[PDB]
Amino acid sequence: IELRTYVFLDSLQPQLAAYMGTVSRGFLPIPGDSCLWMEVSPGMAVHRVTDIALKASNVRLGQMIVERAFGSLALYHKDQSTVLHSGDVVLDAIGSEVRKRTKPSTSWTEVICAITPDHAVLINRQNRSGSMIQSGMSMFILETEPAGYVLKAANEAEKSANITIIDVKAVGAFGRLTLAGKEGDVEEAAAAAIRAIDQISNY
Amino acid sequence: QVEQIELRTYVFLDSLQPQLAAYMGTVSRGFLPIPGDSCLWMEVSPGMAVHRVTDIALKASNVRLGQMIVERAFGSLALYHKDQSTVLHSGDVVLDAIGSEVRKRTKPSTSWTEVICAITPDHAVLINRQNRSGSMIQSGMSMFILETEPAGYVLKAANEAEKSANITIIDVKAVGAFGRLTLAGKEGDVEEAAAAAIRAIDQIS
Amino acid sequence: QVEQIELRTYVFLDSLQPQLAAYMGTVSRGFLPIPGDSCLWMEVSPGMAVHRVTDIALKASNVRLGQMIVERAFGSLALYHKDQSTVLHSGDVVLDAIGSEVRKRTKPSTSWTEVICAITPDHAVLINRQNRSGSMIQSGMSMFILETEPAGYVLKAANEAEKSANITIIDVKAVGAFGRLTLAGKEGDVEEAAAAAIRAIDQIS
Amino acid sequence: QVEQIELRTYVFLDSLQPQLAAYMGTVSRGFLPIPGDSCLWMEVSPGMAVHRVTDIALKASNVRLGQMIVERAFGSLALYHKDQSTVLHSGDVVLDAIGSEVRKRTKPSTSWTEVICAITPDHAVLINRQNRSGSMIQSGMSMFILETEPAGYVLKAANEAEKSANITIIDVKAVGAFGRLTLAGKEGDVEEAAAAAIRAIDQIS
Amino acid sequence: IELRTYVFLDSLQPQLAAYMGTVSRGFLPIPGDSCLWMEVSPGMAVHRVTDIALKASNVRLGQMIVERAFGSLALYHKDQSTVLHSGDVVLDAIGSEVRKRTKPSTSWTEVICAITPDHAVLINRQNRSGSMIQSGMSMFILETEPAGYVLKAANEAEKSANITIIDVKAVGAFGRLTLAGKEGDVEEAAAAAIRAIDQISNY
Amino acid sequence: IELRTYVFLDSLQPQLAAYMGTVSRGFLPIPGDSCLWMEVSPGMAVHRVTDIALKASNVRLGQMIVERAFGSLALYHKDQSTVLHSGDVVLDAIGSEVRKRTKPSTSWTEVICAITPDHAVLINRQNRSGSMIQSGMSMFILETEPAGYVLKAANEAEKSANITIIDVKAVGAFGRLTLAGKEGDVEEAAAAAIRAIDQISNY
Repeated sequence: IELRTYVFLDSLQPQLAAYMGTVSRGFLPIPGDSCLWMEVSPGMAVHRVTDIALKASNVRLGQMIVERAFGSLALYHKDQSTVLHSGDVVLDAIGSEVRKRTKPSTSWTEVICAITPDHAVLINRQNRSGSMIQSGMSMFILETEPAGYVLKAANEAEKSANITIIDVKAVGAFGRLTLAGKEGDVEEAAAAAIRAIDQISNY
Repeated sequence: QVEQIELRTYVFLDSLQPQLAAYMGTVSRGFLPIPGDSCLWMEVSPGMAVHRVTDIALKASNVRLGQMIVERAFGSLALYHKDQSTVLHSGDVVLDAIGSEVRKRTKPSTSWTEVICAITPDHAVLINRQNRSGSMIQSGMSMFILETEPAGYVLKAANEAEKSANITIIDVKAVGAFGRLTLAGKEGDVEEAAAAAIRAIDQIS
Repeated sequence: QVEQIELRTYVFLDSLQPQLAAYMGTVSRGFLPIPGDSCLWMEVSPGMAVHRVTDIALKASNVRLGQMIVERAFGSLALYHKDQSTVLHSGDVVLDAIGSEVRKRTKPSTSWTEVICAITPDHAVLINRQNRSGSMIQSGMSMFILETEPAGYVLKAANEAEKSANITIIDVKAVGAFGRLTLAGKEGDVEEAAAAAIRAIDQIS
Repeated sequence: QVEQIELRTYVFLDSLQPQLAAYMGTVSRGFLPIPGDSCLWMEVSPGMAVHRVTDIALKASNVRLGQMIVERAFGSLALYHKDQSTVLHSGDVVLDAIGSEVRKRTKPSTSWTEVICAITPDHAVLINRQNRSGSMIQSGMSMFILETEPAGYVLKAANEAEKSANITIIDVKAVGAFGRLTLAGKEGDVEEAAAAAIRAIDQIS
Repeated sequence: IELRTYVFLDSLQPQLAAYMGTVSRGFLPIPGDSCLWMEVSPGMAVHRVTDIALKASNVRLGQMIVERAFGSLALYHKDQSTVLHSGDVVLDAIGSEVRKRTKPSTSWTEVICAITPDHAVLINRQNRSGSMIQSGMSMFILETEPAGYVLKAANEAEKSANITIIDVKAVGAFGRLTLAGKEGDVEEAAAAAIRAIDQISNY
Repeated sequence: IELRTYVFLDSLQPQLAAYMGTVSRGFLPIPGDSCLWMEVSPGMAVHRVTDIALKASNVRLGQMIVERAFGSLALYHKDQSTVLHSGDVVLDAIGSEVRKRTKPSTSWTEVICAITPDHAVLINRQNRSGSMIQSGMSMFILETEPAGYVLKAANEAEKSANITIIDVKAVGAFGRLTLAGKEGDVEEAAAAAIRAIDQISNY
């Protein structure tokens, strides 16, 4: 069982936790809670991995995707120590470490300004779990592989600017991140999302 | 016949605010509105008697059918257009046909209104997983709620409240037994949006 | 007990027409009907008292449970079978058990009926995005609508109207507070299907 | 104001049984319960007046908001916690705020109750395709049903019935006009779970 | 940004516009309106492409699919000129033309007659946005790559016969088209759908 | 048209038929009925295959998946003869036989015991059409290719033990099977599911 992804979030920002509070089909997150995202292979082995992590401590399970190529899942708990413990118990159980993860890589990233009404409606109707985007409101879009690392980009984005979380897809082969706001805030938050990706790209 | 067609709601909006415009475009089944467009909501009973009210409003104007839906018992629609005179003209014709006027409407009966300060984390994430088509709500954030009946009247309070303060539209359900309007933001910011919503319903009685 | 079991609807169809057969198979949760099959719709209250009515109809016949569902307040079912005598036999047994007969049913109260000629383009596409399980409607096309109560009675008008003219079944919702029946086609073709639907409900009073 | 807030349901469960615990976690929109956790269901009207009842229960205790939802007309919630005293403490505070007590609740009016032995194959598979969030039902299997009002009271009968016998929870819908509770198992096993459910509702009158 | 698909429809036939009026998660079509379908790569670049097209003229946005392999979208407007202008502004913005599109190709096509009741129900229940098919009613099925060109086949089909639009999948790597009616109308409409595909296959 | 999968079930066990009674978007199964699952290629050819099978006898159609890689479908009828006849009429129509099917192969299989509450909720909420799993309840998970053969494993599992059917995914490139119960019943049913797979692996 190899480690394809591994991303720890010190503290879920307000809008970040609120978003994953919507999508999560299990235990719900809260602002301040630590989070642990992990993809592995085979994907069916994520059931065994879910058992171990929950057996290790008081961590809770929020998400659990199970494909054949790989399986993802997220853990929540206010205390960073509790979540990090279960995380290191899973790796020490599958002969793996944090750096054995697959290095992230950006494939697309841009800032479209003054979005039109029509564009905003399709952004708001097609599988959106974030907030509403308005016309005249810029937007930052990002794609990454492995997909999990998009969460790291979203947490630093809000932590470093006043923008609006519109959507955060972290499940699958690739990921997606949509933000919005005045061009100033969106460009300062966009450069912060990519900077967060460059940190993992240097391990 | 055309006399048994009750007129639950009849609200007009001179100009759709940004948030309420993008929200309507998200939850509507008709043609999406463009921010600043005039609107004309209308609810009636029997539920599917809105088919004649729609046919008349469209035949008699250049307005687009922004919304049409037949609730369990009732049925509502919404007409959009940039020209105010165009929207209102549609309403004039439909009123002449069914034999009615503006003041023959079911006046807004506010069934609930309050403001909860510092919404707990649990309370917040719960509202987010509530078939939410608007924006998210956050913990520590103050919230304002306004239930009414008919449901189509909270559309007016949602608009004039947004004009008054830069709040966050969580959900504006104007179709159903009751119309529920939920906002959010900072305590002071929400107390201003709330007052604006009170007069919206109170200036119709 | 078995006496408090109201009998909202009790309609029988000698033979399911093509369009109404494929439509029922699309929206039903039971075994799909084959065109030409006999049907027996039954609505009751309390909502989930239909469990005993179903158990009896199946135990006492070779009929298949084509539909069973418990609406918010009410609950309906549908029995299918090629043999007419088989379907009717099920109904005979269930009536003996609950202590009732054919004429102890809630007679159809038509709450709305009309025909709109040349449906505008906006009005048409709107009806298409209305949780539509039937066929599409087109602009310029004429439409006929028939709301009633109980809802299970528009199933009879939908069938006999289809027999009368080659129209287009948009939606036949027989479950709910009200039963809504929507057709379409050419003006003259729809005026014939409409008349047939009027007598379907009027020959039950 | 706080006086117009009707108290439809007010049930407490000392300990959530296995099946009813995993089921609640499946259909709830809040924080999932852990088997053995105390619960406190509460329904009110107007529908979205549950926002103040929730805010108070959470502010005044360490309980998690297991559920919150605004039905068409009503609105319910559920508080979970391992400590019984913690859950009950939340209820004490909310009662003091709205000006009410335990015995000012809308007593359970059982609208339907029965037991169907040897459920036919058609009847079974039909219940399975009924927006089912619980376990499956099988043919030949005996079933027990219990509809009531308010709907939030079948949560008590579902728990004490599960304690009495090792049955199968099909569906426990506590939100809506009516509360429907469906079980299953062997004839004798179900007749014991049924009796336990009768006293659950009858010891509240 | 390469052009994978490009298909302009002179005038949406009655049943065609009615179908895309249902599926579209944005602005709705109308009989007579012109339509412009376009797939490109990367798929995330379709957001930038949506911005440009809507900025070019009074065209409206009806659909917008966004994958990683490629991104699709549809534009509507009564006037053919308005839609064609925005279309040529997008290509001149991404260094591309109409003929640089990927040539269509059929992988499957047949006419099954006298469909059975059971078959019709699964056709009507499994993700159908068209009209109902009846038993005793023939059926034409078609598959194409790129997927977008299936719209060109559907528009000519109804324009050349009296059949029934049952479904039209144009999003993804491949497309699908289901028709129905008396064998005569379905075979005359089927040969017209394939003929429309052969026109693009000769560019 | 090649045969990718072929699996005949003598008699749908109680919980098996009850499960496929939920998922099937067509005619519904019943305990005792025989079932016939078949995947082929191209997937669009499954429409032609559906027509033939239903034309051959009184068999009914319950499922019909139609991809491009391959198309699946299931047939139901109390009498084993009726279902087997239509099955052999389809193969004799596409120049194929039972043994020309693709041999099954296991990629994953384990028994996790004493599942935790959090794990059970995500198992119960994420696309489950079976029954509820409880905490303290073991679980058997299996994956197979071709996907169709998972049904053969589920039928023998219940037929050979007292467990709980939680989910049975048989559509797609691969399949999945989730069971639960006391470790004793789950391990005796797990060894029976794999044994059923080994029978087809020896043809």
